[PDB]
Amino acid sequence: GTSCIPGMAIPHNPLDSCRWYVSTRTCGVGPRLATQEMKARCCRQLEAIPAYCRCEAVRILMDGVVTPSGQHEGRLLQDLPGCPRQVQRAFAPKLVTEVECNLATIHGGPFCLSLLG
Repeated sequence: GTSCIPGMAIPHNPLDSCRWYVSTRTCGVGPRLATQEMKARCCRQLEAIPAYCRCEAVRILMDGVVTPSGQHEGRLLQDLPGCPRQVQRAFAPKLVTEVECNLATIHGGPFCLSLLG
């Protein structure tokens, strides 16, 4: 509804596909899939989500959240060999920028103001 909460407004474990893409584009660390195929999927998920939830969905990817059912989901941006989470955290909020997914948000444009990174 008017609430960006994991359930409907925001899927369960949002932008899961953005976890492996944020590590490759951020630190150069590649898992198994090619950056473009990774970036296509990732951005596909951020699009599905409505304008006003996008920035929140990204924050959840980085830092996390507790579902109203007491269960927690998020904070996928965890350290990796050669890819500290602070590098990932720094890039993540850019997933909505023009150079990147170029998607409007709560603020009204392809940029997140209230996101840590």
